[PDB]
Amino acid sequence: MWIGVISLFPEMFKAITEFGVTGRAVKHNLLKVECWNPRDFTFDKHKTVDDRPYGGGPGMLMMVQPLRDAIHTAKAAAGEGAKVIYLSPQGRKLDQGGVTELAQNQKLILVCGRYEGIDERLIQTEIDEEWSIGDYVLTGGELPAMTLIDAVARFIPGVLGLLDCPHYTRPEVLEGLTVPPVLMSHHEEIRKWRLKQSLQRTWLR
Amino acid sequence: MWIGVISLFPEMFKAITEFGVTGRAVKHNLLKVECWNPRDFTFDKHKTVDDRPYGGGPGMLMMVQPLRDAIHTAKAAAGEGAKVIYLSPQGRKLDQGGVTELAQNQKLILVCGRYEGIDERLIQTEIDEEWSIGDYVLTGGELPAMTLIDAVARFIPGVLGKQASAEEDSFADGLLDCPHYTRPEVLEGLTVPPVLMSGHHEEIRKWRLKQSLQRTWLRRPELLEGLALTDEQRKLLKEAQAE
Ligand SMILES: O=C(NCc1ccc(CNCc2ncc[nH]2)cc1)c1csc2nc[nH]c(=O)c12
Ligand SMILES: O=C(NCc1ccc(CNCc2ncc[nH]2)cc1)c1csc2nc[nH]c(=O)c12
Repeated sequence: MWIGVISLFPEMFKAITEFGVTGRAVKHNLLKVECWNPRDFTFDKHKTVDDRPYGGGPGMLMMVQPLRDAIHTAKAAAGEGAKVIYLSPQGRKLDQGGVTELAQNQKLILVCGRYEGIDERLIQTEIDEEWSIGDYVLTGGELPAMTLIDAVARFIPGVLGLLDCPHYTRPEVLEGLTVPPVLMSHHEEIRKWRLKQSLQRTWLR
Repeated sequence: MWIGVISLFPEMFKAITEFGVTGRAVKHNLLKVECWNPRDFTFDKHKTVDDRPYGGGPGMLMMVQPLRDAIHTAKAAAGEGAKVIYLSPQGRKLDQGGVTELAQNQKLILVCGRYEGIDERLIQTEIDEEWSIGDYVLTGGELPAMTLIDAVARFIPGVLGKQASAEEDSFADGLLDCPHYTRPEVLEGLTVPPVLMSGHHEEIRKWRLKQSLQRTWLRRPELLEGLALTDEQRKLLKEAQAE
């Protein structure tokens, strides 16, 4: 799988490409993540990446020209069939069904916004889909993009409905707490199944 | 605010401490994030961090001794009053109400797990709360912990600079945001809605509010279920629905 990323902080993506299961996927050439920074597409001395909203009010938007140019460079690296995803608080809320759908794509381009977001017309001209990772306020689209990468990477071949029952490992006595004698005795898929149901009944419905 | 982290991949947290809003909060001593790795608390040549579950079945659990020792080192650095959060796929699902609650803590310890998780007794003896960031499967607790840090850091006074505080900004949190536009005037032949160029503040506010209501209704109608609307919002939503 190939993933293109547009971000003002591309170095954040080292958390994905250098470590753990995604890092191992990168090392084994099962996953490739390439980043482009709108800052690198600026023409002015101050490398301006923000711009004022028409209609006023507080907040800024991503400046159109550096952002659009970075997207175009990612699209040229991707080639045909790359789906362009805008990480947005106004997007479809990610769940495992959404992850399964997004993981059918061999190529993705993930656009990360800063400030109050991006010009509405850029959504029409450049974006295929908008996605949120949850109903909470973040400072940008980078942690959502990284979260999406990790979730979809699990679907790449070679990379790898109730509340779980409690699980125990060594020692037998931990802070005076003992392991249920049943585990250590059989199977008996319950008490494991019975505890999984008991925990589901007493805590979440 | 001080945040202690337990993780097998502590270098991932540089994405938070070295960049953007959280990075500037670190540089300005408004936020401090310290990481401890259970692999640094191992005694064996192979630095073993996993262990077999009693009763068998598939999967491994994090080994108790290196994990608990790392938690204890974070607790000793924290001092009194630190709430210990375990990031887990079955914990309380994070939302803005949960963020606001978590943001009241001056000190937090975030425990990230790998494998199938941690020994039940460790939850009982070392963990205060369990939290999830969404109904999707991830490879570990690190991206959830970083997501939690970013969300709560917005509540630290001075982190949002001279702009409105997270509290003041929350006063409009119920609905999705309206579309926004910046230069150029014409982008691929597409123009900016004329009301935004009018300099008529109330007309702009009412257009943005009507758009916000229409977008919330079409994309996330569940957000409207548990929402008290003003007379104006009710009248505008009806207009957008009739158009
Ligand atoms: O870009 C992202 N966040 C930056 C961001 C956050 C909020 C606003 C709107 N601020 C105006 C306001 N004040 C009160 C109500 N509305 C604009 C931009 C993001 C991408 S995916 C995702 N998934 C979950 N959460 C996220 O924040 C994200
Ligand atoms: O630690 C986390 N994830 C790792 C993880 C995911 C699933 C399972 C269940 N094992 C099932 C299984 N066993 C064998 C095959 N499949 C265990 C651990 C996590 C922390 S907060 C969060 N919030 C949202 N999503 C997340 O994944 C998380």
